[PDB]
Amino acid sequence: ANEVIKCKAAVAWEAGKPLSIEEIEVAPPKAHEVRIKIIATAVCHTDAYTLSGADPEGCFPVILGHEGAGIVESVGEGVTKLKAGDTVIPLYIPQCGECKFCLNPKTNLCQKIRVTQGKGLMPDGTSRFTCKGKTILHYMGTSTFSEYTVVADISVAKIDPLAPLDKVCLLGCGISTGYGAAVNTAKLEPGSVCAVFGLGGVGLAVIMGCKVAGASRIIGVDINKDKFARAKEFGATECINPQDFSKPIQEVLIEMTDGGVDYSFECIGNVKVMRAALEACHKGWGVSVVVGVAASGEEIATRPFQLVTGRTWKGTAFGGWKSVESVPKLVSEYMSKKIKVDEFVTHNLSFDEINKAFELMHSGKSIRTVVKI
Amino acid sequence: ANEVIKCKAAVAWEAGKPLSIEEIEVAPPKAHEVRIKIIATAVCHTDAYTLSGADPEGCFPVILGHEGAGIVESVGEGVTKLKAGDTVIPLYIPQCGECKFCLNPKTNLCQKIRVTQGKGLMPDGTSRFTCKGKTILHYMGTSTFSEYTVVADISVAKIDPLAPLDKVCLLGCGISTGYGAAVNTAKLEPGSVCAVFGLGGVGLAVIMGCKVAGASRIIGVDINKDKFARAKEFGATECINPQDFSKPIQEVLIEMTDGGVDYSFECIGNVKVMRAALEACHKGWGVSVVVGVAASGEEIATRPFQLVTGRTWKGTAFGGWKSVESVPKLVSEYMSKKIKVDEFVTHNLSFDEINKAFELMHSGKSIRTVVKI
Ligand SMILES: Nc1ncnc2c1ncn2[C@@H]1O[C@H](COP(=O)(O)OP(=O)(O)OC[C@H]2O[C@@H](O)[C@H](O)[C@@H]2O)[C@@H](O)[C@H]1O
Ligand SMILES: Nc1ncnc2c1ncn2[C@@H]1O[C@H](COP(=O)(O)OP(=O)(O)OC[C@H]2O[C@@H](O)[C@H](O)[C@@H]2O)[C@@H](O)[C@H]1O
Ligand SMILES: [K+]
Ligand SMILES: [K+]
Ligand SMILES: [Zn+2]
Ligand SMILES: [Zn+2]
Ligand SMILES: [Zn+2]
Ligand SMILES: [Zn+2]
Repeated sequence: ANEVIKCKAAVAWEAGKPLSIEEIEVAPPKAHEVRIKIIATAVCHTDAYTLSGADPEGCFPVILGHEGAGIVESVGEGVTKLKAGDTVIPLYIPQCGECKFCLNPKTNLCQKIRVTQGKGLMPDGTSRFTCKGKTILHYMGTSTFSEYTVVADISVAKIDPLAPLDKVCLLGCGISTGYGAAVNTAKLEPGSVCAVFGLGGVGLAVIMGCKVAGASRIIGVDINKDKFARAKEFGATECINPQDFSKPIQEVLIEMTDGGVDYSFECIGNVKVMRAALEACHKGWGVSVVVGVAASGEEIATRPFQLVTGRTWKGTAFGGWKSVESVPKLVSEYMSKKIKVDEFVTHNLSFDEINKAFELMHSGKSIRTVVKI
Repeated sequence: ANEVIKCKAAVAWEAGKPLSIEEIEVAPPKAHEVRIKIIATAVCHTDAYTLSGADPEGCFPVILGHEGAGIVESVGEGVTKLKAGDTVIPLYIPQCGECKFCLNPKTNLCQKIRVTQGKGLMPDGTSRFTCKGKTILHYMGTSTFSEYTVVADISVAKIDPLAPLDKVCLLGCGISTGYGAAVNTAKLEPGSVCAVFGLGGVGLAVIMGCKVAGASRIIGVDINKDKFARAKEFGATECINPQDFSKPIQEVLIEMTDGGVDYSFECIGNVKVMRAALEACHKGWGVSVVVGVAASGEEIATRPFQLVTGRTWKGTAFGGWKSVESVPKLVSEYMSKKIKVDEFVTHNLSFDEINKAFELMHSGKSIRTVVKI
């Protein structure tokens, strides 16, 4: 039978402190739950933002991490589509396939377990993690910063058994989000002129998507010129630094493109840049997609004239991919060389030095750091 | 040859004052211009906005009016598609069919004569109107508040010769804008759940379009309950007054539709209602279209979370209709009973009583007042 597992995990006891490598207990999977052995995980801005304690609904203690890949260790009662040994990727955006959202082709925002997940609990209202006599909360329904995690059975994508887990764990968030922003949300046409604000993993993934879509011109924008080289390798036709111009960035872009871009993507989470991205779009048909997540309370603004004269403001979550059915296909596209994943890995670390992954992010010297469990 | 015409026109000598019926002179049409005998014209909120003096672009003296219908009196050199006697509708949104906007299927914002039109001048940089020795400016390239006006040849739609001009003049702006917002900008699908903010002529046209598109639910919203009766006649399934609730209107709509509407349309020009219209949209796939024109300087705002979680913000100008080719089609749809026009006329006045149309508009007692020249 499925026994409690004693393993290692990176616990965040409180905000503003480095993660603590602890020995924890992981309970067996209950009905419709899946226990996964995490093989590799990466760190994302979102993990750091929750860890900083600036996130309103961020609670502690908690096991963070939402970019991972592993193998099913055991399944709970009623689970038949998955079994021990299956190669998988945990999903923070699930796909029950039955709610009004899953049934609507225009969205991927399954709401089946959103409430419990937001509270760091499994669908039944409890947590499977414990450490030193204390209950530890789940995070984004994945909690990949542990040798073993338990997730709702609708939060699992079964992928190619041959996929390199130390690479595809990145499809758990960043790459998929940016790529999907281009092909699912924007659905840009061949020849499109694009502008991408923010050249981190998300922005690079957007560029990658724009290239797959056949974009003619792809202008990368970042205040950190060190990000330009890789952006060009991904397909950016040119890059510009807002700091190099006295005029607002939207004015610069409008001048460069004789009117503005056909599509702009904000991959930073800065409301001021979001406005610039919208205003940088061409009159009549320009479309701007918000991909970055802004701090709570902050709002975007512009003059309605911008919309009346043809521009559209959109946003995306996990690139609009219906998770369970898309992630496996994304893995296959990587396996077949249609999209890149390896090029996103700039650093590799062992589980014990996971905190170094956070240092690297604050330093601005990394795209994605893969942590080997 | 074509001589100078001495006729009457409603001149706006200065901001904040009523219009004055004056004896003016209308010069003959120059190359690529068309002189039109106006038979009927209506008054629109935009005309009042400019007359008030609040319009940063408003210049005086000027002959306002952009909702009209008439007969071609004469044409200038180089004009062959039009001739004396043709039944027409002046267009504030022209269609040269050659600029980058006209060539793009995604917009109707022809820019060929925008500069001169914004200055109240014909394409050659001069005005065809004079009164008591003074130059009188054109307005929105149409100046329909005159027995005779001169417009650019690309600002003319030739229509069905049997069309009643005292009715189709309304297709010059209001009806076309609202109808188009639904079928062109929103492109709502059959069964869609919609909300229309503002039940004036524009909102009624939106409702009309939603019904043609096969919406399952059309919720009209207006603080003036006297507008509900006609809204229901146009197809509204129910009407609500924001004043009858203590919660923000978006919360009311969300609760009424189990999540929000599929499509919302703001037909008021109120930035606060614009935000509410967006937020009243369903998570994941809701789309809000701004149709009303907000006062200069004001801006719309919301939390980017609204977009990231699936909502889309759009806007429209003259319903997205490429003017020259669309208006004749709209007249034909009216003649065949596909769309309504007569139902928008609530009042009729003589030219000398034109100022009463403005009074009726501000009193909130009318939808559209048709002025017989
Ligand atoms: N004002 C700015 N203008 C242009 N670029 C900027 C600006 N401010 C920051 N940037 C650049 O934005 C980039 C952000 O990339 P990352 O921090 O590495 O984050 P990433 O993983 O790519 O995701 C970014 C955003 O998208 C969301 O999906 C994610 O949660 C975060 O909100 C960095 O290169 C940063 O220099
Ligand atoms: N806060 C509000 N909430 C709901 N309805 C409102 C509100 N404020 C005003 N209204 C209603 O909005 C309606 C506006 O209709 P009209 O004044 O008759 O204007 P209309 O011709 O329909 O055009 C409206 C708008 O569209 C624009 O493009 C046009 O220039 C104007 O900005 C009126 O019925 C008014 O009662
Ligand atoms: K598109
Ligand atoms: K649509
Ligand atoms: Zn679902
Ligand atoms: Zn993430
Ligand atoms: Zn044109
Ligand atoms: Zn108008």
